[PDB]
Amino acid sequence: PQITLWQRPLVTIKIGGQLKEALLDTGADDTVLEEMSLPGRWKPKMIGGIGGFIKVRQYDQILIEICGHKAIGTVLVGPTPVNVIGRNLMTQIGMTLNF
Amino acid sequence: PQITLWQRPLVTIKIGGQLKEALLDTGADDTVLEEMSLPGRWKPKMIGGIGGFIKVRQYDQILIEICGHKAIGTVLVGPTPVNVIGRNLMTQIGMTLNF
Ligand SMILES: CCOP(=O)(COc1ccc(C[C@H](NC(=O)O[C@H]2CO[C@H]3OCC[C@H]32)[C@H](O)CN(CC(C)C)S(=O)(=O)c2ccc(OC)cc2)cc1)OCC
Repeated sequence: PQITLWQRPLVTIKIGGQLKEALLDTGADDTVLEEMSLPGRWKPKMIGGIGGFIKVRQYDQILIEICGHKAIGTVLVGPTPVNVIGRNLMTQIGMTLNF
Repeated sequence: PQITLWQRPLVTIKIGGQLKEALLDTGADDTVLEEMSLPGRWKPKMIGGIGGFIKVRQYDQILIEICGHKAIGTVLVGPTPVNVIGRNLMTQIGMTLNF
């Protein structure tokens, strides 16, 4: 389908047995979510944007369900003010920009 | 046209008669550009980002070409890691997300 940009493109994802609302974000390289518990090992990382950098825990190979699809990608967990779905995951579900 | 998300969706914009590189950012409500000179008077605006709030200069009804399409709207100038084109301008050129 087609998602308009008149409003923030919000979606509900299923990850780690939880339902989280996030922003389909083309300006986000990776998916970044607020504090939550995830399985497996992780690596500390610093990501920057408007306002500066924040420290996050990088988890790889995380299964996430979005728009009915079951994709796999990297999830950065940290004190982000808004949950965002990055290009890392959007590519997997075949999402593109069109005009 | 269609823009995939495997790489950052960087496009050429024209503002003030100069060509610049900007990132199509669906996670951004507004358009924030790196330090530059724009005509007329500006108003103050406080915008939030992943690292916190920052003060920017707000210029309205500014002519700006994005991917060759003409738009006239609000441009915010301030400390941003990269020029970002937000939903305010992407809506003007009829851009949407699709899958
Ligand atoms: C301090 C509190 O702020 P806030 O009011 C809004 O909180 C955010 C934070 C981040 C974003 C995504 C970025 N958009 C944004 O900042 O938008 C700005 C401009 O429009 C305005 O409206 C939304 C917030 C203004 C952008 O899409 C992606 N970023 C990169 C680029 C902007 C430099 S990012 O989030 O820094 C990022 C994501 C993934 C990464 O992986 C490597 C790296 C970096 C949206 C909203 O809190 C609400 C509770």
